Amino acid sequence: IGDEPLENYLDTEYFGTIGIGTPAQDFTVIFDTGSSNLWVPSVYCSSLACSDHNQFNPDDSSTFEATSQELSITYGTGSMTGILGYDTVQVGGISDTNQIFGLSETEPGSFLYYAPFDGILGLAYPSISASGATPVFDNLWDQGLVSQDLFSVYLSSNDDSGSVVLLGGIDSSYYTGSLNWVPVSVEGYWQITLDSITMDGETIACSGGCQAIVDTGTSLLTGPTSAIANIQSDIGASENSDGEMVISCSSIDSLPDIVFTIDGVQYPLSPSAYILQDDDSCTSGFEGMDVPTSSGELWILGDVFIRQYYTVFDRANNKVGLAPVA
Repeated sequence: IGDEPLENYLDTEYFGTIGIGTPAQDFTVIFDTGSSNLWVPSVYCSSLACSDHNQFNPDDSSTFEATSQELSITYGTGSMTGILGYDTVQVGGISDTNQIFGLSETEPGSFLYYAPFDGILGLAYPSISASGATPVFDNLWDQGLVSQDLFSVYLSSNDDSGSVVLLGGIDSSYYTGSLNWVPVSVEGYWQITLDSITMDGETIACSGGCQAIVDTGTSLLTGPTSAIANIQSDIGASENSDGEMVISCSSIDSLPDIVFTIDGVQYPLSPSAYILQDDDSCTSGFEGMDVPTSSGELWILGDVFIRQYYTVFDRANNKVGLAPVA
């Protein structure tokens, strides 16, 4: 098993330290179930983000092997380009020998300047990996570095230390009751069929089944702008001058749970999960966004669902298991 602890930063990002090379150079990265590529800032990046973050130096760690394969990758927050390479990556206790990863060359857009992490570690299927680069987990299994072809995620609420990604094992005590093994839909993202979304006695959003991705690399619960406008006035949100989706925190004291039924089992999301009380006010945790070019209208069950549910992503059995935490 590998134990990779994660820093919870303002309940909006969750990242961990991995070390690349021998001797280990040190990097912060998100562990993202919505991408499959690992990259680095390298020393050949002159972008603003790159003056701001730890940069890998190929020259100084003795096990790297260079490649002439390039890596361009577009995401929702912006884009980056780099070159691939092989080095040992120390992750959660395991020395993943000869892992291919990206050394970035450019990283535009100020998102990545302000972002507290250096790079990205993707945990979804190799299908979505640009350049066909072998994703970390896949490379741990191909080497037998793990006993079980599954990894489990724990994500803390309230800014407490303790979120972890158990590489190759499940920690039974992190959840109450039993796991419920839901099947995947398309093998690329951790995509599953959502049967409905109900407020109180009546369905408000998936009246015919919707498709959802289970995604640690996003803070909010997102669905399409249509269904979402519909949830926003239901919970009582309004537009603020700035653009914020404002709600009164009193609503936590008076609003009922929303229920997402995934493959038979009803999973509730309480108001203290989907309405955030921040240093500013209370805003909704539902965000409008429309799905990217190569896929059909995705719902993203982000950090606001994961925090409340122990999730296991079983590669061996192509299933996701879910259980109420604690």
